Amino acid sequence: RGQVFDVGPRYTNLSYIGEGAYGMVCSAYDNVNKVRVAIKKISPFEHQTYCQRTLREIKILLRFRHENIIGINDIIRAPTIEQMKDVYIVQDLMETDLYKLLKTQHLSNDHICYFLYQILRGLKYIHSANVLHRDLKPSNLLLNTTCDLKICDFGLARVADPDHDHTGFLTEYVATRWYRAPEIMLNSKGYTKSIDIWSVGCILAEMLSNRPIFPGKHYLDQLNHILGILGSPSQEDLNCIINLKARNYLLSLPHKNKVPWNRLFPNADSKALDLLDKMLTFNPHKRIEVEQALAHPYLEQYYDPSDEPIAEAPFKFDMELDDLPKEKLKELIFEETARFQPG
Ligand SMILES: O=c1ccoc2cc(O)cc(O)c12
Repeated sequence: RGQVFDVGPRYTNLSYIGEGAYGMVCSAYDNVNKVRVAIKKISPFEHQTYCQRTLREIKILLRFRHENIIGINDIIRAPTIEQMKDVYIVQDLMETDLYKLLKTQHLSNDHICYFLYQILRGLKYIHSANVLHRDLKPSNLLLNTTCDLKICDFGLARVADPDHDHTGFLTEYVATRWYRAPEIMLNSKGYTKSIDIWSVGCILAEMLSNRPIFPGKHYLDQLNHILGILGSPSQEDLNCIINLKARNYLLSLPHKNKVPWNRLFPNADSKALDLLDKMLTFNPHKRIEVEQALAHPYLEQYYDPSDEPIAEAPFKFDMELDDLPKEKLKELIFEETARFQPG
């Protein structure tokens, strides 16, 4: 989605950055703030899925205000719904992301520590709003040249719903395979906060070695990669999987002993590995919570709960947007973007 790039007179001296899952991304000079910013041209109005994700992201990002979550500084669009055919989203310029950094750069322990702190600080706010991100991974963590980290891509986000999380074995799932918690493949729809903690643990492992820890090649391969490192689940953890197809799949597998974290990550700080172990815990009920992770000894130099804000306005709104005709989705996008119009 990119050809014309008409961002009015405020933004000039445009440079192409790339394509995304919505359209085209450029940098531009903000003649009001006198800084270079990122601008995304979104052309979603042809497909239900793009419109749903666009509405979801705009609604969430306009409600959230946090240093470790990307914000929206401005939205440019036509003054009427009839003329609205693109939407331009203006954001702070972030020169890289963790995916790109990990392909070429070794991270010092101090950087791993700082990045993890920022991820968890942002996630604390998201979770305090009763929101689940559900697609945390290196490419959804933006960084600027001073190492400020901001979480992005709320296209798969949902309101937490633990009472309706249960599903059968092998239920289809959308979020990126390598960062899926084991329970997704067994009995979970990904409607609890523990699914995001698993993804952070995978990101931590990837920061330690520059390689994905569980690079499954297919849906069930993801689970087998996890079990190849964690070892076979204990009787106690298996008794928490009540659905027979999932239980009996696990019981059919050969016994595997746990691979020690220090053999996988021989150069890692021992406190980092202790926290990694608690994030990559098989049983989601025993898995560490975001605030316990912030309080872990590994992060003691940064931990400051009074400087780790929570949301004022937790979500009870609709982020499913599934039973809405495209006409109403377009109208809702128009209404959500109205605050940036001169009027
Ligand atoms: O460079 C970027 C590439 C894609 O997504 C972004 C999102 C932002 O909010 C800020 C950015 O600079 C980028």
